[PDB]
Amino acid sequence: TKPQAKDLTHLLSNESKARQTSPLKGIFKYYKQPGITFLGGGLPLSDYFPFEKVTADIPTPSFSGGIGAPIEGENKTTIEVFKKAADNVPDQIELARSLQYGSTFGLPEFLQFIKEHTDMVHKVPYENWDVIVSVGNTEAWDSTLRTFCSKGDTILVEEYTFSSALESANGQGVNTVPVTMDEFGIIPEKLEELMSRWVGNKPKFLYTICTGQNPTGSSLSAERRKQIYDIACKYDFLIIEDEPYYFLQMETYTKDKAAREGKAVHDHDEFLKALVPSFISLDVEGRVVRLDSFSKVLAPGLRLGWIVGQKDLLERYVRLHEVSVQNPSGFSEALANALLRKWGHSGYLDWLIGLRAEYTHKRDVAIDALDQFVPKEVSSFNPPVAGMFFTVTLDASKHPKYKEFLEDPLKVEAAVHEQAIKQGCLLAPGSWFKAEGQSSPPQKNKTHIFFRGTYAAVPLDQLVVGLEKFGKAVRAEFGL
Amino acid sequence: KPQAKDLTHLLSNESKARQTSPLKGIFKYYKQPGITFLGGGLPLSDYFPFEKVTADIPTPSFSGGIGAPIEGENKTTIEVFKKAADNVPDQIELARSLQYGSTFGLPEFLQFIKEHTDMVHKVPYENWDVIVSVGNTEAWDSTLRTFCSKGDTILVEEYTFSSALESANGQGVNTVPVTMDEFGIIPEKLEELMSRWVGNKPKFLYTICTGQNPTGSSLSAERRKQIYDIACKYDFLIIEDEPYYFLQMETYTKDKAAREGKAVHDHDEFLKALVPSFISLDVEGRVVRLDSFSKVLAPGLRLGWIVGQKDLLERYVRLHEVSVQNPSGFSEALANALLRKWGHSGYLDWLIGLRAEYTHKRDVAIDALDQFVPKEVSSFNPPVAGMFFTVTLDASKHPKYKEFLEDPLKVEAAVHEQAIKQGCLLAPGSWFKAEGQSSPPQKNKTHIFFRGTYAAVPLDQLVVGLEKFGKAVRAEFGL
Ligand SMILES: Cc1ncc(COP(=O)(O)O)c(CN[C@@H](Cc2ccccc2)C(=O)O)c1O
Ligand SMILES: Cc1ncc(COP(=O)(O)O)c(CN[C@@H](Cc2ccccc2)C(=O)O)c1O
Ligand SMILES: [Cl-]
Ligand SMILES: [Cl-]
Ligand SMILES: [Cl-]
Ligand SMILES: [Cl-]
Repeated sequence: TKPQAKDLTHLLSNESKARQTSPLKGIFKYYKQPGITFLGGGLPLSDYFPFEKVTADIPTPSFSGGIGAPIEGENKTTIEVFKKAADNVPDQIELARSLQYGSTFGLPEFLQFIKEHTDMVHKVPYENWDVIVSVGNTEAWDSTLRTFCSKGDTILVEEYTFSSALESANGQGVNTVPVTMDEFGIIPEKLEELMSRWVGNKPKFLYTICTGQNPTGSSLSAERRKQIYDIACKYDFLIIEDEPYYFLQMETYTKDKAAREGKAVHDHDEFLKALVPSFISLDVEGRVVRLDSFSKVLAPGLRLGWIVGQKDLLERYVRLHEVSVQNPSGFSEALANALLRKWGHSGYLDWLIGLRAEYTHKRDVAIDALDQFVPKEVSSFNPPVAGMFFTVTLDASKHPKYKEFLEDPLKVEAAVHEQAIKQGCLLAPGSWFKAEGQSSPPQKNKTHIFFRGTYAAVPLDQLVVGLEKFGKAVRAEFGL
Repeated sequence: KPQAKDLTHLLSNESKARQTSPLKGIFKYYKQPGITFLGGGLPLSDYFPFEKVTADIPTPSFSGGIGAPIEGENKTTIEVFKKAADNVPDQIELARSLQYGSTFGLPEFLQFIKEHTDMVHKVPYENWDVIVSVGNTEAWDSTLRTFCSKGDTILVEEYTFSSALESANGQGVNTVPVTMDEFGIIPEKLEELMSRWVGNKPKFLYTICTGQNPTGSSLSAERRKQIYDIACKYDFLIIEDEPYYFLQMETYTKDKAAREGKAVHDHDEFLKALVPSFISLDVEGRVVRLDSFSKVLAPGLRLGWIVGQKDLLERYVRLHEVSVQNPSGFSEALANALLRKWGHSGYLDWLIGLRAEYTHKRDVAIDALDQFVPKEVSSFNPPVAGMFFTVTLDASKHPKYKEFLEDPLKVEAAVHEQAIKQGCLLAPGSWFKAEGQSSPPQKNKTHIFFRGTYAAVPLDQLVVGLEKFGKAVRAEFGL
């Protein structure tokens, strides 16, 4: 048995602490009892639900054909969720129950699978941890800001990060103070330094996309995670790890093409050992909240994820969920439960190992094309170890119009972006992801630009075409 | 038809400041031939592990009743394949329904639901639209976030839905109660409250106007007209939270033999019988309607929609993009398939079946209140819509009224405890009371009630429960 998490209820917003259960909780205990005719509720009867069953056709472990193989023949199984429990295989969420209102924590069969998944991978190192359902990391992030932040509070964000996360914070009047990165992500020394001289109320938390970081394609090393966790403990702020790309971890990139087949993980044990430690895995104090999603693993349209953290903080999310999103789609949760239990933990691991193999190959093709096509006199690139994104860094100070552009790297970025489009390829300008913010009160007191690309969006031949056109655009702009 | 009023001045400063993604600057290139688009984050439909989803649904015109077993001639299989080429027309193929998409909603679903909205409500200004929600719970949270800043005031029914007040409380939005009688908001007292209003006007009125939770009241056409006039006069919005709209029923009669003759049979009779919505009256575009499938299909869809003027709906979409993102593509693709397989004609058949089922449940409940509750100390308004009935009691006739210091809440508590002892549980009316004051505040009762539902238990158990409730009132009042 592990220690208890620290009491962090002092990091909740005043508004989150004041949230209450329904005044009709005070009759729920009679909802079970026979002898009592319960007329005090509002539940419709499952008798009219016009869904006798739902089915899906899904692929079959171990996905020996690759996870993208046609779903047919031996690679097709039909899962069925009937309305009535008696008509179902074991451990299903029958539609009479999954299509009824229920507990906002989530349906028990789904929570059990996703909790086992979480513990097998992350070995959460305090006793009083839990999982609750979300309708994806988008909602879970909105709900995080509502649970831990009042208007005028500060959070720390990666100095280049996800535009939607900043928009969500902006909408709630929460200041996003940027944390300095290098090509490998957050620099722990500058985060420590920032905190050591912090003026005014401390930030409530750090928001990190620590695996396959959007837009940098960086992943924090186990060593940087340890140091950042120590800073969160020393200055007493939470870490919110928004981790939709956790299972897009890949084999380390090598230029030696011949070495690549040999590098693949060979079984479930090698796979689990290869995964970078999560902040939850490090979280002896219970100050980590993890946002997990099926979006990049199964499909975005599930609108289903979960949140990992200490019981007493997750309870405040459940109160908010009751009067905001209520619960995920019963169809998504019943079908996800059916797929995961049909595959089993073994099959889901096979799926995640297939996902690793496919992304590893996409990344090798992307970075081989960067190495080949992009002029090195004015460019650099960090091969990603995780995620769907790659970046190309350019020394804007080498652009032959840099003086004529008033030494403004963003005018070089705009020129390269326009030239790329003229050459027939589009990447996302890095400056579009820049986070800006000041604490209240504010704290006291660059020639390189980059572009974000994805290797997950298009067929791999069109990827190579694209990046050749991007190399040309950089050669045209820099006169090479 | 005319343009709606410009009501952008009623948006919260926070809502007005919301922006689109900086990555809209490149979406136009996303389709274009000749551009290799690497600027996005869309994972690949090739890997979505769902080749097909199907559902077994009942078959119009639901002649055996909407709860008839879904088997034989009363079983249709709808199928949504991953690939468009594999589907019947007008489906949302899983390659698209399980992909990120417009937060407005998937086009085939929006088209059906907009057709339905106009067919029933005949929206009387040009620039109206519909957007998707994940139910009226979310749409209400989003309404507060779109039209209210902390310390703003909204008007609510004196007795209303606990989750709606909890949502407003979490946002620091004051809920000022509007006086009701057994038929709902009393317009004359709302006009008076507004005529005397000091300080910033309330942003809107929140009304569960059909099958009101918990009163079981439904505003008459006449009251809706009077309330609409007040909303236009003082320039506030009306938010009609209307999950129970299609639980409208035939008017109650004691005369069992009269019931079948006055029941709607036909589509034309059905559309004529429905109470006008506030959107049907909304010549100015100051109404937002929260619509849901929860009480019509099933709560677990987590799918509804919002009706209102385009420029206000665009602000809900900005919010939705960074809050719920979109409904489940399974929910949206399956609802689109069911609704299009039934068609508008089958959907009306379904809503006419729902009307008949609820009409009968209400008839059984009200016949049992009439039979078993002592008339000496009680009254009841038979609902014309919704899932709730109420029993009103004169607490001042309780033999312990003096012993209770003339506190009706002590009579309520005693009747509640006695009901539980006799084996029947209803919800005390006082639990639904709304309290609030504006900033600054506006300048400066013997009846109690209980909420029951006739929609939760089999009708034989309902009559069991109400006879026990009758015994409980008889014991407490000494009759
Ligand atoms: C950092 C980060 N957090 C969350 C998500 C989305 O998670 P979900 O809600 O699906 O569980 C992402 C994914 N980024 C996508 C999302 C998107 C939004 C609108 C249109 C297309 C795609 C992106 O924009 O790159 C994420 O990066
Ligand atoms: C006035 C009102 N508005 C919304 C809803 C729910 O709409 P949805 O989000 O399903 O579209 C209701 C219905 N109320 C239920 C909700 C519930 C909460 C907790 C546990 C069970 C059910 C009720 O309790 O009565 C509504 O009345
Ligand atoms: Cl890295
Ligand atoms: Cl930059
Ligand atoms: Cl009424
Ligand atoms: Cl009362």
